[PDB]
Amino acid sequence: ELPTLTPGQYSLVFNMFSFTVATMTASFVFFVLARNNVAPKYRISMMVSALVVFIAGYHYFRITSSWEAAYALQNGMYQPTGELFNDAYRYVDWLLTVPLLTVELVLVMGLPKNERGPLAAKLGFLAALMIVLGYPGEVSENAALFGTRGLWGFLSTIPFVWILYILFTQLGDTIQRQSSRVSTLLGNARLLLLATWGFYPIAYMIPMPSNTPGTIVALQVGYTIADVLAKAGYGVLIYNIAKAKSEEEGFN
Ligand SMILES: CC1=C(/C=C/C(C)=C/C=C/C(C)=C/C=C/C=C(C)/C=C/C=C(C)/C=C/C=C(C)/C=C/[C@H](O)C(C)(C)O[C@@H]2O[C@@H](COC(=O)CCCCCCCCCCCC(C)C)[C@@H](O)[C@H](O)[C@H]2O)C(C)(C)CCC1=O
Ligand SMILES: *C/C=C(C)/C=C/C=C(C)/C=C/C1=C(C)CCCC1(C)C
Repeated sequence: ELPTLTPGQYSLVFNMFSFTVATMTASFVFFVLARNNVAPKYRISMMVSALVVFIAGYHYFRITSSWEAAYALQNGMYQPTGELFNDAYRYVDWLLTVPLLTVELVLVMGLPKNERGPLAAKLGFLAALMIVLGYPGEVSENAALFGTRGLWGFLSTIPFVWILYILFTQLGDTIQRQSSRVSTLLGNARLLLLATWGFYPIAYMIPMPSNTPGTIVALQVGYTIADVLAKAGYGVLIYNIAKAKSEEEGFN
């Protein structure tokens, strides 16, 4: 039973969702169109990045719709309509997009081709498992650290740190081995991943006021900003990495 909202709280969220649907659609066309601005060996990362924002565009379209159908303007206030606001769309969006986000980065990393598929496979499945393990905790009724939410948050953190560990301490021989420009861009993408991905378990723990206007607005706005940055913003960095590499490899 979502709380009644002021026009300002309702509109801030609604426009934020609408902006994200527009931004993901633009990113999809940009990444699709960008396919041909990079060498052939990197067009796969661009198709993966286009898939990521297409899937997020679609889910945010569902999210925007659900938000609107869940409220009605009555006397200068947005009152719950009885229709449920579905939070699952974002969770399903994470399950499908997080593995691809890791594969994208692996493909522009500059690893020898005998190391590329194994790393994409390991990181992609660790990311999927991280989301799977978070599931029981997110649908949990009790937000206790010493309870269901803390248990699954802990289990899910395992594959998460495992991924972070690999990106920050198991690849050095590769990033450092790149030109300054590329090494820099790659370092920035890894850092953007840490910062944006880091937001999610932090928001997960905050509960550890359930449904007051201020808490739903803050959470929806925070998750939406993080999703935009972790997928569209991050995709732009992946694109500039593929581009710079393509130019170095004297490609036209
Ligand atoms: C869930 C749960 C649990 C688990 C909890 C867990 C796992 C919690 C985990 C928390 C985590 C992982 C938190 C992580 C936090 C990470 C943070 C705060 C990272 C901050 C990073 C910062 C401030 C980075 C600054 C980087 C800078 C100034 C870089 C400068 C570059 O060298 C420059 C030269 C400027 O790069 C240029 O800009 C580039 C542009 O890209 C960039 O500038 C890259 C952007 C990267 C910056 C990211 C900052 C985002 C803000 C942080 C938000 C905080 C949120 C986490 C709340 C290129 O355009 C140019 O080509 C390049 O030359 C338990 C407790 C275990 C159990 C219970 C339970 O349930
Ligand atoms: C576009 C969506 C992205 C980048 C989503 C990333 C989500 C995570 C890194 C989620 C992590 C979680 C944990 C590390 C533990 C607690 C439960 C989760 C699923 C919120």
